[PDB]
Amino acid sequence: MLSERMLKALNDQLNRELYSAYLYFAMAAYFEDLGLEGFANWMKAQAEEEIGHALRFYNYIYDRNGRVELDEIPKPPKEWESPLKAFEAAYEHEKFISKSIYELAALAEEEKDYSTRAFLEWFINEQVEEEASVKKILDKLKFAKDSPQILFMLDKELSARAPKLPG
Amino acid sequence: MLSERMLKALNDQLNRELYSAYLYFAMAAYFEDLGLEGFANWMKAQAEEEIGHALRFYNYIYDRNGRVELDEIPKPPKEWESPLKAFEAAYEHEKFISKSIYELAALAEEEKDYSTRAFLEWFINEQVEEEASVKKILDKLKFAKDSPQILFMLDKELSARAPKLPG
Amino acid sequence: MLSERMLKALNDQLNRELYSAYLYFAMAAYFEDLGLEGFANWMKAQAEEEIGHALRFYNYIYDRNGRVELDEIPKPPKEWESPLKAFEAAYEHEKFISKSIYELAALAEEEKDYSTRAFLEWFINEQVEEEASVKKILDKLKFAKDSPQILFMLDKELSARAPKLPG
Amino acid sequence: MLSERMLKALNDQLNRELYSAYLYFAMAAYFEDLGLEGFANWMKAQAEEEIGHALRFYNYIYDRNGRVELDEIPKPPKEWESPLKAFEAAYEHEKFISKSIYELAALAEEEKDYSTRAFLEWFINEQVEEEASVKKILDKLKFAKDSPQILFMLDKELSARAPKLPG
Amino acid sequence: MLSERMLKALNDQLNRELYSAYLYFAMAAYFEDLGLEGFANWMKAQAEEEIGHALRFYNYIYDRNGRVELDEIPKPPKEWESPLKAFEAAYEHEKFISKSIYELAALAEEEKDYSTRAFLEWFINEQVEEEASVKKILDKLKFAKDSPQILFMLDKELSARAPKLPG
Amino acid sequence: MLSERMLKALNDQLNRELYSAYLYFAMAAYFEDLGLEGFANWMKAQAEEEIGHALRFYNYIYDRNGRVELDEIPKPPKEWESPLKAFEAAYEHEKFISKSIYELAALAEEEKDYSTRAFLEWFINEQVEEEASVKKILDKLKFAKDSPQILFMLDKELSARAPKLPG
Ligand SMILES: [Fe+3]
Ligand SMILES: [Fe+3]
Ligand SMILES: [Fe+3]
Ligand SMILES: [Fe+3]
Ligand SMILES: [Fe+3]
Ligand SMILES: [Fe+3]
Ligand SMILES: [Zn+2]
Ligand SMILES: [Zn+2]
Ligand SMILES: [Zn+2]
Ligand SMILES: [Zn+2]
Ligand SMILES: [Zn+2]
Ligand SMILES: [Zn+2]
Ligand SMILES: [Zn+2]
Ligand SMILES: [Zn+2]
Ligand SMILES: [Zn+2]
Ligand SMILES: [Zn+2]
Ligand SMILES: [Zn+2]
Ligand SMILES: [Zn+2]
Repeated sequence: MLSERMLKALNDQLNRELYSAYLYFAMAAYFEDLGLEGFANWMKAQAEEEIGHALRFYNYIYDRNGRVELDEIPKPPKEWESPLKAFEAAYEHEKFISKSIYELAALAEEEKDYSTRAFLEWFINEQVEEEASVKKILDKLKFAKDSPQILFMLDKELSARAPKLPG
Repeated sequence: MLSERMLKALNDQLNRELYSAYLYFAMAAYFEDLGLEGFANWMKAQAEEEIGHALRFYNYIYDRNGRVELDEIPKPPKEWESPLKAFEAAYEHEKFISKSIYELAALAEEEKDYSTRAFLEWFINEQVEEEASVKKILDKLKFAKDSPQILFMLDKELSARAPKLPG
Repeated sequence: MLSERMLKALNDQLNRELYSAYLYFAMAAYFEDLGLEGFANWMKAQAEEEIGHALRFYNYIYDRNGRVELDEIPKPPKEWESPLKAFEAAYEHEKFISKSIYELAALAEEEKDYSTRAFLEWFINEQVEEEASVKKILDKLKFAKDSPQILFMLDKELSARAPKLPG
Repeated sequence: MLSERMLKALNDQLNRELYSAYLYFAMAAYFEDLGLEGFANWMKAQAEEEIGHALRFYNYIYDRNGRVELDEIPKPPKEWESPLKAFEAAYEHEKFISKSIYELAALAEEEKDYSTRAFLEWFINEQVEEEASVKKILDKLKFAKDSPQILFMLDKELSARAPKLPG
Repeated sequence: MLSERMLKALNDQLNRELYSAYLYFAMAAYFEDLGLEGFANWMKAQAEEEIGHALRFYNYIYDRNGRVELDEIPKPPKEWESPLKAFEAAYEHEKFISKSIYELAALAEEEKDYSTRAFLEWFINEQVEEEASVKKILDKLKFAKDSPQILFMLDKELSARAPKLPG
Repeated sequence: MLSERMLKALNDQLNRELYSAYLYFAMAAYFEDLGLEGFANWMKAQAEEEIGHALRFYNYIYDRNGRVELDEIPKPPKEWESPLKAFEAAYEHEKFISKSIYELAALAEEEKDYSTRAFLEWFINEQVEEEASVKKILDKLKFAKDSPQILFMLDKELSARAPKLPG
């Protein structure tokens, strides 16, 4: 009841979700280097979120009697020219995630796989939130061009989102 | 501060920690496919603990004015002949991770880098617990040779260890 | 990420929701004039619900990086031959809102805009409830054809539903 | 609002759902005879759930202004070869139900009936869970093969899911 | 310990009880269609109660080390000429179950099966209540011949009895 | 108790207040697009306040045995040159609502309509407040001519005022 193609598509997205976690952990390291602790914790918190998304693929796969197969998680970028560029890369990446979700949806429909299509709805909706939440901070960063002081207030704002795990 | 050498080593161990998380996750998938849910959650909680180890390194690197750099995380193995052998693999893996920390401690000593050596004390003590805790379940698995009854009983026992993340 | 046609379809529906609100408000004034406070309050409530529905479109548009544009809200009918007929109007209107949601859904499907189709799923479900609730009352007003004592009893039953805004 | 065909199909499913209630009640009786109270209760609980599923259909039909019509509910099988074969037949049954939901979902997509399709989503997702929890127990049963000890421990484990009605 | 004939006659009644539920379920549909939610909900609660009667037999059968066997459940009528007539049908049905119970108690007496006669005492008392409670609504319904207003008010009263299951 | 003149004047102001709501809603959209979420929520809060003003007129018309008649609501402006320009437009709207109210005061005194004039005393006092609260912010925006720093700190202050209804 998972086709061979579907299963592979699902394990691929699971791998994509794990890669996103690593990308954000990477940006976390990057902002930590800048001394933007607030940004760093925001990004660690976003990594954990992505781990969560992978678990959803992981559970659905097992629920349909599939087998999960873990793949390498690529080396994420080390650096960005700026917090702005880093968020632009996050936004570009979220768009990439979405695109792959639509393709999975398109695949489920093409296979008349109602179950998988339906499981994907959650992701279609989540990605809307994901894209908006990155874009919002991205635009705020545009708005703070030659302004250290704003970057600092944004940092302080963003420190409100802390990773759950270190506890 | 940190020599260039010391920092490559810390970074490299950091990625070993991340690799273990991933290894344990793979073991989790393996047990899950076997319908051993208790084993699977124990492995996921282990996975999480490894992320915590990574983060200790991450934090120490930054305290010392260093820069985390994150490498690819190689595809773990997908499969094992048996619950027992999975745990034999885990026990070997912790043994290896303990050899890594010895190596790193020795490097610290050679460099007269007291701080890193001090930092590593925590891991020398942690690894004693890690190895011991893996050994306990391994022996129980040896004890359960050809007795599904006991395997079932062990699955339940280990279901008392849960990943904090899902909620 | 919203097509120019879609943003238009969405802004239009938003507007349609505000006009629903205004119509129900007109119906409140009608009942208020008949001294049927229970009906009048019920409509003030529905009016608020509809504003809510509009706000949902507004939020979604901004989330997908869109721009809401507000249009004129047309003058609603002042008067109805009777309670029953007013509810006959309200029902038909709900059916018109329903068909315009279905056309948006179909548009989203034509365009392969999965986000927008997933968002419309909420309104598809909502309208099922909306029609069923106007129909239930419509039907009791049929059953009270020339029997004021029942009209009086319904009015009291519907005062159960309060508009939230006055306090 | 409901095509004559859609209604026939919805009522058809409603009846499938009661038959499921009844089939699980047959199995409950079967397990009670074997002296397996845990299994038996699990099934009574499942029977209740299926009645819940029929009510989901009843309510949707009335929201949509159609008319429920009840049919005869066939005699279920009295007996199975073993706990395992009984759970295999439940698994096959759940598969047959899932296929009924899909065919219905298809019918709705063909009729451009967006309200009925949206209604059915709940069941699409529900069936995933349904098939999954039968499977999980069906494997627990395969893994018992020649072991009263384990079937006993399973019976106890399942006794934790109790039917509500008795209260 | 139960005679073949007794065992059939108990299982026979089990099936008669389940049919009751099924019949009350039809009436609930019937009322529901008419717009009378109170009467509908009353009938579902009644249906729910009849399932409890089936169960009492079921448990008694296994208590006596017998084996329940479930038979087809006939299609109930779809419609009645009026709520009163539906109530007349329910009254006539409860009168039917009672006789069934008297006949059952008689056979137990003839066969000198004290235990089953003892078990049936509960039903003899229950039917008095069953029959009385239906008659009472039946009469209130006679009292309301050509009066909608009372059908309304009655409906409201009945609504106070709610089926447990949906919760 | 109301002159055909008064009834018209009041219905007119009713309609003016409703257009006010819409004007501020439009402005909320303008700010939302700027990514100024505080400003946008403040404008929604102001929007709901205007609907309140609307209701006040409504209730009063009905207390004097009048009949409310709703008019079309004109399309408001889509945009402004700047946050400052938008508040200059807002202020200048409040002055126009003020003048409108003063004219009703005069109209009601012109025909010795004591009740309506005393009713209006609430609005004369409310408008003093409305204008001061818009002026306060308008000035604050002047004082921050070219200063994203300050425009950002302001946005944060105004976020403390939230629309009530979402809920
Ligand atoms: Fe998210
Ligand atoms: Fe440990
Ligand atoms: Fe609603
Ligand atoms: Fe379920
Ligand atoms: Fe009773
Ligand atoms: Fe004010
Ligand atoms: Zn994700
Ligand atoms: Zn994401
Ligand atoms: Zn470790
Ligand atoms: Zn370890
Ligand atoms: Zn609406
Ligand atoms: Zn509506
Ligand atoms: Zn079902
Ligand atoms: Zn089911
Ligand atoms: Zn009974
Ligand atoms: Zn009865
Ligand atoms: Zn005002
Ligand atoms: Zn104002």
